[PDB]
Amino acid sequence: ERMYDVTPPGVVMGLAWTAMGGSTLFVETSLRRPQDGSLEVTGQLGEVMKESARIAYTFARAFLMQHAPANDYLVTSHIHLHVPEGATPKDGPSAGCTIVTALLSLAMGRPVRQNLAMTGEVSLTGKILPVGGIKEKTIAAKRAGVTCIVLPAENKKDFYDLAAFITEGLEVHFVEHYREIFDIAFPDE
Repeated sequence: ERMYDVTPPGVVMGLAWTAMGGSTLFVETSLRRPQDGSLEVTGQLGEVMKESARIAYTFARAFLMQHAPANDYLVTSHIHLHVPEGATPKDGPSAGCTIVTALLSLAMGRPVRQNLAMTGEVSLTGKILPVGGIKEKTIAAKRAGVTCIVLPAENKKDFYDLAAFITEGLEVHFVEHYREIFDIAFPDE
């Protein structure tokens, strides 16, 4: 199956691939000090992925300054973000939306929708950009029991290049901006 059967606040399921195939990953976040905040990052992340964490971090604060200006959690807290397993090298920008979601989930004290997974690059203003490995990611999500998958709008052709027996029985959302992801990940906000 997968590392988390049920995700608590601050944990979001993302997807990855290599030449060997696709996999699921979980972005984890946590306070490292009790309540000018900071973000510490671990998980053998490559340079491009570390930058995406910085972009996601800035965007998550801006997004929270709007959706809930009274919530200074991300602006003041000292947070640690991790992507297990600890020894596996990871890179690329396709977990940006995953990281935004983990940070907002932690700052609101609200888990995301269960059996949900996502992949997509996020820009500084929250645009969702296309990524690679749609086939492998989709197959790995299915195998892990994911019932709701979130993909960049520009990966739509990639998704429907797949045979119907792969994609049927999958609730899929194609998104252009992170706000759409927020409404799917957090339906009761």
